[PDB]
Amino acid sequence: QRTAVQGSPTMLAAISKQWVRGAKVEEDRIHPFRKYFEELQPGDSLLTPRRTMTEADIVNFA
Amino acid sequence: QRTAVQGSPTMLAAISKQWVRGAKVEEDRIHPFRKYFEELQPGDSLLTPRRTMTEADIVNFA
Repeated sequence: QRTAVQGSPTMLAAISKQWVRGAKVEEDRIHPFRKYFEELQPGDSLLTPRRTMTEADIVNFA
Repeated sequence: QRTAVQGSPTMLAAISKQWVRGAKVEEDRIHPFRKYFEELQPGDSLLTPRRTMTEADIVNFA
């Protein structure tokens, strides 16, 4: 049976067992790529540091 | 008073309250540069990943 489910992204992520855009994440202090499959959970999230784009980057990449 | 202290590097590190070459270290799963001063301890240690040197690296650095 096909069923449309409306709600907040967090509820939809819980219902789906998959993370969706806008849903609550959980940050760990351990980088996610160091976790094994069984330790990973949908929504485990990492905010990386920043990189400022320069004209040098355009020239070097081209 | 000046005193020579002989022993294993681990003992000397304990006596000194400073890490010395050859002494026991301790690893954390948290990068040491993320710790504040009070959380840091002499001997907190990090093994980094590897980088293979190539001829390209010599040319680029020169």
